[PDB]
Amino acid sequence: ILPDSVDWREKGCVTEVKYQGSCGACWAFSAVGALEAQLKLKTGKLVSLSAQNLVDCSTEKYGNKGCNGGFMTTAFQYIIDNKGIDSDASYPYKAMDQKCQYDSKYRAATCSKYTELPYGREDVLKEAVANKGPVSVGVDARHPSFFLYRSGVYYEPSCTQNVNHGVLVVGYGDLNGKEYWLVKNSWGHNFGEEGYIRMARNKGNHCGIASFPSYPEI
Ligand SMILES: *[C@H](N)C1(NC(=O)[C@H](CC2(C)CCCC2)N/C(C)=N/S(=O)(=O)c2ccccc2)CCS(=O)(=O)CC1
Repeated sequence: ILPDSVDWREKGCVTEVKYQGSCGACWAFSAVGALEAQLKLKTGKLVSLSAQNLVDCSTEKYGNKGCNGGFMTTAFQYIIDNKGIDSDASYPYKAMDQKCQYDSKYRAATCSKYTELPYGREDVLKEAVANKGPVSVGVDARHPSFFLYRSGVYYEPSCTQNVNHGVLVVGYGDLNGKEYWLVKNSWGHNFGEEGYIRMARNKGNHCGIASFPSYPEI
């Protein structure tokens, strides 16, 4: 049995909403967001981790292209391989590609492994969000309705399972029956519901939200 609703923000495991700007670092923000929750669960400290660190260092060897896109899974592997990731405070976000400047003296977190959930299974995603923590996912955000979203449960008839935008599921619930996934975006606090968007849940893997989910562990 799983809870009917979950919101990790209530558990102090979600940091402030970030603004990626003109740099396509959605994947980096999604990855750090997922790890930030695990760091809190392990150490009791809520610390924003360096998305810039991923943009600058989890590059070609990880199939990533910095401000031109990347993967949350390979970002997690970089953190594992690198034996650490710096704090956002020590390695701030500049919304541009930079030479890798990682330094272990600024290490704020580590990662031991990551898990990729089975394709399109919203029930498995629900269990992971309830029992493991926030989960990194990809969604189809190639529709004007996504950019124009303001509030309520988002549903786009033209959505597909071809995802292109990396975000973070930090909970789930229902708005007057309409089930949804609580998503933390990285487009600033002025987007949607102050940085978040509630997306249709149990509506046939709407916008591919359950297509490629993954979460790290410490
Ligand atoms: C993010 N700001 C940006 N998208 C990505 O970086 C994108 C995120 C995904 C779709 C990767 C897997 C989950 C989230 N990364 C990549 C590499 N996408 S892809 O088109 O090569 C892809 C691979 C596998 C499955 C689906 C798609 C927004 C869109 S962008 O401006 O084109 C690049 C940055």
